[PDB]
Amino acid sequence: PATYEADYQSAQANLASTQEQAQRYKLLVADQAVSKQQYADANAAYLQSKAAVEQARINLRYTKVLSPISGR
Amino acid sequence: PATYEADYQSAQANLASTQEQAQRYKLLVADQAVSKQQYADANAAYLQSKAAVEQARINLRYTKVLSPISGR
Repeated sequence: PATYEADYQSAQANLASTQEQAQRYKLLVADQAVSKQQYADANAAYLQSKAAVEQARINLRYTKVLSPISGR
Repeated sequence: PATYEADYQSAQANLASTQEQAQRYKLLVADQAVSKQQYADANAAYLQSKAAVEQARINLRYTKVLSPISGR
């Protein structure tokens, strides 16, 4: 898992970033401080990130092959 | 007064502009959405304009030489 682990954290880094970006453009909407059409692209990236992380997470997990049943 | 009148209106135009700029940046520095150094500059210009306008107004007014006393 050297890599899957790398990607998974490389991702989370990203999400943590875009997620802040979004949340900020949000509160800053009710001030024109952030247009409605921008808090769109920002929330766009945020959703993509959130998706990448879930995929990375999924792959990393498959890295540890588990046994489906109890037996021999 | 062709010119004094021109300058005065040339000024007022300016003030109306910078004034808006200021009033706006104010509510935007109140959201960290704008540098603190910037809003300062904006209110700087606004003040300069307001000053310019007053001087223009004064000069225009002197364009009409009135009589100080009643007499002959």
